[PDB]
Amino acid sequence: MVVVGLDVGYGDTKVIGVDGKRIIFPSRWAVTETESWGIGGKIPVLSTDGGQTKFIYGKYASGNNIRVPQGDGRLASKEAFPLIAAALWESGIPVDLVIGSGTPLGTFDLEVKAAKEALENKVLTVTGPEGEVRQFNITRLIMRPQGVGAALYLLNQGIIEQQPGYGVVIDVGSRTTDVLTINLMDMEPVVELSFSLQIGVGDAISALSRKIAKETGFVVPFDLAQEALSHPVMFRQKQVGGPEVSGPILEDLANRIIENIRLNLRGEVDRVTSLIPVGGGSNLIGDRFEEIAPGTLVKIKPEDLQFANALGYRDAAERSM
Repeated sequence: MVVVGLDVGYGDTKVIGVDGKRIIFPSRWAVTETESWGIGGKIPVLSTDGGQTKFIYGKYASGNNIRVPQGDGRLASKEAFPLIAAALWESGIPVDLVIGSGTPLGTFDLEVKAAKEALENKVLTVTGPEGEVRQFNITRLIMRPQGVGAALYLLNQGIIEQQPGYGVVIDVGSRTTDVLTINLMDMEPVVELSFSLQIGVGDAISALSRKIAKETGFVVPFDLAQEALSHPVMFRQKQVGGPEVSGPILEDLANRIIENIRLNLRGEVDRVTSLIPVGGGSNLIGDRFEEIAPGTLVKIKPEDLQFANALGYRDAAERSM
């Protein structure tokens, strides 16, 4: 059997293919009425209904009937389905499949139930570049709560260890920060100490954009404002942003997440033995979180930040065989 990892974020879609191959693309798609099947290796055009409709996904999906997931791990949504298909296309494998995936703890059982009805024992038939048809018979979906995936990956890599005490996975996304407190005894979530905060990197990016527009007269594209968090960039022949101006914004972002986690954990913070910053937002502010519990910061490679959940979803799926 082929085991794949899948994590359909509202921001990015991550897949770990049969050989461990890591693919990441923006979680967006748009209908195209093209007669073509796009360009293999550059801008694939796919169909899940044999060419009744077609779509482009990822980097090159733009325009203004762009479609995005309305939240993380909504595998049964109609917004996710094209991204699942693109993920399977990108993995490069009628093939029998077990998918390991996940979704936030908050709506775990509902989303799991829905994801199973939408995907389990279904055949996805995807057409792509040169009219090639690939068939994927999803025989089993195995699901873990978001954050648990990351903690399992780190356990399997020897980076953390089962013991008494709590690990706190802080997943800084673009619009949310998903905080998963896991019991290291049994790798099970502590529901009362896990929560989603409605703040993320996007808040900093939007604060920087607003501040640029306010002072300069015109509007940065989102992609450029994100870049401008980490270095100065040019728009309309003006130098704008970089750390001198993005620093206090990023600092406010870290401070608010830290304050909100302190509030939620209260005295249970004394039980924390590992703090585990993941997600793309952790690349910029992740080290600040050590001040929640000094000496507990876990060192995660930058290139694992966005895939740690998917890797662990894949691991969990392999162990159910």
